[PDB]
Amino acid sequence: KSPNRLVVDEAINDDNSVVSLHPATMEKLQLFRGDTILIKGKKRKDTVCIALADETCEEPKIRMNKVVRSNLRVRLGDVISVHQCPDVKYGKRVHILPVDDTVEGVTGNLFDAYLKPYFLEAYRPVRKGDLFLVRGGMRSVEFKVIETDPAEYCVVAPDTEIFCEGEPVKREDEERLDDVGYDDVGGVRKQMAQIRELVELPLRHPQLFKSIGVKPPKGILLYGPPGSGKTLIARAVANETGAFFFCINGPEIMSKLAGESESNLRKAFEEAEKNAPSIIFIDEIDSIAPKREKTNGEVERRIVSQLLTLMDGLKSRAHVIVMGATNRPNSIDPALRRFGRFDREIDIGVPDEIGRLEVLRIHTKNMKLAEDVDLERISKDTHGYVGADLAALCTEAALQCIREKMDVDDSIDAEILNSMAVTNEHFHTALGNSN
Amino acid sequence: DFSTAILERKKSPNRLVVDEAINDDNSVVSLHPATMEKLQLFRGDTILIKGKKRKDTVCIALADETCEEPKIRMNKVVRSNLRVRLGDVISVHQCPDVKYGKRVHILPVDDTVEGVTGNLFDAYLKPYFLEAYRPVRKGDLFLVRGGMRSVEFKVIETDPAEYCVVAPDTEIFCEGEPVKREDEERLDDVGYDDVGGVRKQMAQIRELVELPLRHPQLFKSIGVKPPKGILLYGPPGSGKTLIARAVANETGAFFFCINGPEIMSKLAGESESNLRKAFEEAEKNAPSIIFIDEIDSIAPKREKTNGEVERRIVSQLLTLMDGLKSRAHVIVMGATNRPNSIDPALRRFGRFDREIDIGVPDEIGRLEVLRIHTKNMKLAEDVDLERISKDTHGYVGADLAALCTEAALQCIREKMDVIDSIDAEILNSMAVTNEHFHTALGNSNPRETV
Amino acid sequence: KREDEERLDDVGYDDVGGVRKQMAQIRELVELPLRHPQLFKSIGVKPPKGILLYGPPGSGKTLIARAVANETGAFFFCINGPEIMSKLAGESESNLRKAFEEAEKNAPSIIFIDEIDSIAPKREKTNGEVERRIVSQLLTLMDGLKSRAHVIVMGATNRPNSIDPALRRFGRFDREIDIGVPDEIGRLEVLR
Amino acid sequence: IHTKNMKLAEDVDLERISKDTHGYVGADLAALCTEAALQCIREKMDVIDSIDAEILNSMAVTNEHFHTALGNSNPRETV
Ligand SMILES: Nc1ncnc2c1ncn2[C@@H]1O[C@H](COP(=O)(O)OP(=O)(O)O)[C@@H](O)[C@H]1O
Ligand SMILES: Nc1ncnc2c1ncn2[C@@H]1O[C@H](COP(=O)(O)OP(=O)(O)O)[C@@H](O)[C@H]1O
Ligand SMILES: Nc1ncnc2c1ncn2[C@@H]1O[C@H](COP(=O)(O)OP(=O)(O)O)[C@@H](O)[C@H]1O
Repeated sequence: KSPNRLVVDEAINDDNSVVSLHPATMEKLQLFRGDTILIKGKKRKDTVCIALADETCEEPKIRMNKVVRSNLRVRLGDVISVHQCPDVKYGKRVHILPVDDTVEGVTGNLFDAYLKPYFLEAYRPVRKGDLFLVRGGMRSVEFKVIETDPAEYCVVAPDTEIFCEGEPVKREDEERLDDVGYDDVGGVRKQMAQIRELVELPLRHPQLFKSIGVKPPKGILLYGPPGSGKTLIARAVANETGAFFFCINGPEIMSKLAGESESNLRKAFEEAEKNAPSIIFIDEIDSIAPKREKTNGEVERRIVSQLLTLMDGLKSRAHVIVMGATNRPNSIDPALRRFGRFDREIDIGVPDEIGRLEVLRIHTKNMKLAEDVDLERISKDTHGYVGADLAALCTEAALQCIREKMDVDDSIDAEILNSMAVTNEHFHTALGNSN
Repeated sequence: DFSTAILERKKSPNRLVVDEAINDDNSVVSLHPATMEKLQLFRGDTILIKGKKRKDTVCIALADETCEEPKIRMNKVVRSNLRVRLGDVISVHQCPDVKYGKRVHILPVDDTVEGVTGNLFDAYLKPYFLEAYRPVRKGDLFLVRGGMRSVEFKVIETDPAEYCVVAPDTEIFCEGEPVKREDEERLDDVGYDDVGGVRKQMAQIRELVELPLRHPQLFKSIGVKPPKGILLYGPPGSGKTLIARAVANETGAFFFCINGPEIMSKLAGESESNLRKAFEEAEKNAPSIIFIDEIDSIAPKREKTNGEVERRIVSQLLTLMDGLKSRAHVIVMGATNRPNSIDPALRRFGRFDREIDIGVPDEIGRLEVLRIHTKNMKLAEDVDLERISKDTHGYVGADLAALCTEAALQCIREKMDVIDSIDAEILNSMAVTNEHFHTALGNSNPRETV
Repeated sequence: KREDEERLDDVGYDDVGGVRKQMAQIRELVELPLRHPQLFKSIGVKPPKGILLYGPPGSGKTLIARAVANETGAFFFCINGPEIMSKLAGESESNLRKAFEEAEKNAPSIIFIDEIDSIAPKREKTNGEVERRIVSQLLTLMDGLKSRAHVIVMGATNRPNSIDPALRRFGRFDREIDIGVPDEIGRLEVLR
Repeated sequence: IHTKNMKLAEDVDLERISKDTHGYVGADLAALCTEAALQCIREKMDVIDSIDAEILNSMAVTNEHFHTALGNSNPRETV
């Protein structure tokens, strides 16, 4: 099968049209830099991308963003086959329409706001049926390639007509491109790699441990202050693995009646086993299962014990990974840290200057920023900030930009939103109104 | 415009509606002779059909005067191999490059071969392809019947590549560990072809459910609110649960099953919490079908309610039905063998508006049911399913289904002595005789007045 | 002292008289699922689960059940109508579940529900709220039981017409055996 | 009342329907209109996908659609 069969790895550069390969691999497959290649994925889907040389890319691997991955019906770690296509001719005309659930509330023409600066002197390969994401104007719009001339695939050149007449397309059997991924979690590089190593094998290759006599981890405890991205990391891991995501919420369980909280707790574990490979995320795990001395309620002790037995009763053959999250690790019941329950513990602290800059880049993706904007300087100033603190600073600087730039019905055009830039003055005003 | 001309010309005689097959063959699709004349296709010709999720298959096209001009008759296997359902639109295309197979690699699906032993080729694939010249496409899944069960197989590879016709000179490779099921439902799942003796009742249910469940966005433009609740009536074992599962599978609707005793077995308050959560899940995963089995266990008449918390559950069901909107895309199906014991408040407009009576099957209807539960069975020439239907007067669907399973066991005991454990090639060879059906009739436990 | 061998005085088919035809019927239904349980894994045929034994008190319904279990080597769990109904509210259903759970764990098994009319009587004869909760618990336990579990449930009652009709449904108590009063020949067998 | 937003054919006789629908209440008659409306949607419109306003406003419910709705309906006064 080798060498055309390669392993799917993360992209350094987020471009919907570019895939990165090792220069020795491209030499073996006789592909030059800038050449358009045809990649074949799962569910009989395929796409066309620009192949680029990368020394940091592993020889048997391929670097590609979430858009390329979704268009190939693959996930990180899966295998695709790269093929060369000489039929790649420039586009005469392409029919592109948006996805209705990504244009809710959006007004004006989407060509001048999104598609025009997207394809401009980029010479993007385009294949019929593909879906791509364009960022700008405080949001991101998903677009489907309805038709291409010449048929099946073409390169969108400056002489290519981009036809956009028609009602937005409805979503079909393919997940949102705006869904949480590893590219949306910043400042936790080491912690993310640790979690990924523990979960990727049991969730991506569950049948593998049927042959091996090794039982993998079940429970993971995420530690860290509120808004440090514990919920985010869990959703990111579940989306990136294709694992079924069930979310248990500490207060949600504890708000229910006596007996109803237990019934909900067992039904949550039951559903995860049924839809496995799964990830059970217990948010605010200290609401349920706190220390024996701290809580004195009779039915409360019954819930802590219910959680422990549900963890014990869970088998490695069930293919369910339970993720607990708390900002109070020392308030949590020590019986949960037992072997067979929450064996491993990951501490997601406060992000450093570098980590904060990463987080700031994430929540400015769909935002037009001025040259006067220094995200490096903001990260230098925002010392005690967590992921949510930095995310809130961006949203505040965004709505400060909306008020300051726009005056005078309430539905604002996409072309106008995409043009307004957030300044250093908007970020300074947001910093002053934040603690 | 260019792309506008493409989309508006999607009214070509090459675009047809998916209808049911009269003859159950995984390789044959039926079309109207005037449609094949328009599409320049001859009887016996192999055609390429393209469906949904960029999936396609190759079938033998056959002329049928009973087939509608804008429709196409295809079985559940062909339907699934195209990622389509009855009522959907596919496009038929000319297939002139179908060369005979050099070699095909075929493997079964694990969940269909649980407990099965011996060579699957001599038992299933060999009589399946024999002088049939079956078109075969890579990635396809098909069903083979015999030996008291049905095995699902996957087409792993074809030579020549992608598609070929399995001829007598084609090598069939079927060795290795069974494949694991991935993103595809079981071909043995209950469908309209598994429900017999209720032709008129099935057509009625289908008309009421197919539009709201297959085209839910259609009633957003139209100001017409469709039915929500349907009451199925009929004696125990008349296929009420079956019809519900068949309708849900055939529509792709999410199937949530509420069971009368299951709800009533729970504590006070737990039964209503479960009842709410059932309706909530259906709305979340809609288009959905809520099936309330033994609806008379929950919601009986106010006279028959001899409990305080019991009347609280009847009222909970009524408000859940009232609280359900057309915009939710959920159809509630209730089933009872005691229509007169059910609370009359359920029959109100906005709750259970329509009622379908699934009675006892007649001679014709019983023969249909007998054909269904002998699908995976080898029958002798001495067997006369027409004569069994003539005798089994007053038998419901379950009574006839039990008669087949008993005649099947009577055949296992009578023909097989000491094996231990049976393998597929021996199970596929043993035939159920008229003597086995006579013995099953002698030990059976099965009325209609004006 | 006894070691790894059952009592030779244990009840067997040779201890049940006057029910020749009924015994042969029960034996045909139970022997294949209980003696060859792995056989129905290859065959796509699902065998019977529930059997209702009918007959006056002291006609050997409990005896037939113990005889069948001993002769097959099946694990015998005995549920007693009054024993379940003597327990508190909630304790009766917990016991009822645990009985079905133990039988599945130690399968091939035979659950024998004696005086099945004490539990699960007709909906008219149920003059209690928690009583109707037990009838419903039994029906769902029968429905929740799979063929793959290798458990056969045997119910016994002297009042077949007082029993809830929902038990006779396909998937619960599919087959019914009437063990009447023995005739001259049958009585001589019992006397021997 | 329940044909207000519906295009009706000249072949439609609401006077004759009222003559036949003896023992029908308000809801029974309202359901007969909605059923005749759906019977018209299925019979007139083939494959669209989703219908637009100018085409919906043009399709007329016929006496045949009301006859078909009457045939599948589920509807007494003594001294
Ligand atoms: N590392 C991070 N990178 C990006 N966004 C972050 C990060 N940490 C927190 N956020 C954002 O802050 C918000 C609140 O954090 P959340 O997901 O609830 O985690 P936690 O459980 O630690 O509070 C979310 O919208 C999340 O996207
Ligand atoms: N109309 C029928 N056609 C074919 N098989 C039937 C039919 N009715 C019943 N059966 C068979 O007998 C069984 C009877 O169970 P069920 O569908 O629950 O009946 P009901 O819900 O009417 O009590 C079904 O599972 C099916 O295998
Ligand atoms: N058919 C029979 N043959 C022999 N002894 C019998 C028979 N029926 C009853 N007996 C004896 O009388 C007793 C009656 O009890 P039992 O088996 O519980 O009857 P049932 O369950 O029908 O009420 C048995 O323990 C057994 O010793």
